[PDB]
Amino acid sequence: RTDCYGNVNRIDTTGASCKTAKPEGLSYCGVSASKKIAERDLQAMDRYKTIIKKVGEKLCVEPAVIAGIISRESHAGKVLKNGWGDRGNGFGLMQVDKRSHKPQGTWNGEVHITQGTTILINFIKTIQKKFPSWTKDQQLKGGISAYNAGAGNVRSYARMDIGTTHDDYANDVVARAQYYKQHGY
Ligand SMILES: CC(=O)N[C@@H]1[C@@H](O)[C@H](O[C@@H]2O[C@H](CO)[C@@H](O[C@@H]3O[C@H](CO)[C@@H](O)[C@H](O)[C@H]3NC(C)=O)[C@H](O)[C@H]2NC(C)=O)[C@@H](CO)O[C@H]1O
Repeated sequence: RTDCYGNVNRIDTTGASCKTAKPEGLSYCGVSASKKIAERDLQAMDRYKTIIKKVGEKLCVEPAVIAGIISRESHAGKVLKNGWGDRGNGFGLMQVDKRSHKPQGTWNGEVHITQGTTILINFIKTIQKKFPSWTKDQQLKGGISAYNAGAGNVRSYARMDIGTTHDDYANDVVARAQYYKQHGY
């Protein structure tokens, strides 16, 4: 149903780096920070809950992972202008990069969420093949990290996030996702 690629609750995470936390206005970093940020985005996220859940269910991926990606990428739309990110390259709640993929659908609809989730799954699969001695949950983590920096950037479990934005991509997303999971996603 939603567990084909792993369980976010089983992933170890160090959460948000200070590089992510601070700019968000917090004085502390880590797991708790990730969760506070996620909490600040819950109300806006809730506008898309049904759709997020629908896509998760359809593609067999945890909706909480989608929500965590959305929170990190666009704060659930809050920081977008007609769906575009600040540099004009990313489009939608999930910020599909126009330079690498032609964006499909409206910025906050099911088509877009599907496209973004598809890209994530493809990265999960790449990682599965690349590191077949890892546990599924570990592969999920790797996949999320690749979403940001590409699969080539994942060369190990321990340092996968070095090189992603703020050097904490997946660790942050996973922590955000753990919060969502607790809120019915
Ligand atoms: C400057 C900033 O950090 N910009 C970010 C974007 O890079 C990022 O989008 C993702 O970028 C990576 C690296 O371009 C894309 O990887 C490519 O993915 C395809 C498979 O989808 C693979 O064929 C390519 O070889 C691979 N390229 C490389 C260099 O490895 C990836 O597709 C992008 N993900 C999305 C969803 O478009 C966005 C999103 O996290 O964040 C910006 O910060």
